[PDB]
Amino acid sequence: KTHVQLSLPVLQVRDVLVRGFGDSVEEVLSEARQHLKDGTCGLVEVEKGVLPQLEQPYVFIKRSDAAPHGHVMVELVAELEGIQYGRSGETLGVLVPHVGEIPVAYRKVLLRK
Repeated sequence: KTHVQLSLPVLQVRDVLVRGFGDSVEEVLSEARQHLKDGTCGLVEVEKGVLPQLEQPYVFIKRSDAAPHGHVMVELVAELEGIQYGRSGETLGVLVPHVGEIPVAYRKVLLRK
């Protein structure tokens, strides 16, 4: 399937134990996609002071369309030293590995895979 219905655990930035997916744009996009498939991906909602607490390169989920079965359609865009790899809509948050952190909420997304 070109799209996959996922429910992403929303984590508080100060709870996150593994603050990024790796060390290159290509690696973080790779790792994010693997963790999304494996159900081991969390979401941090971006506000003032969140991103400096996480590791670059960043992986964002961004709205790709204006929402089947409650699931917002999203795609992945990476960022490193202020350059983005991909072009998409509004940021829903930054993806991080999920290693058992207790979420505050769930974000239903339809991921362009």
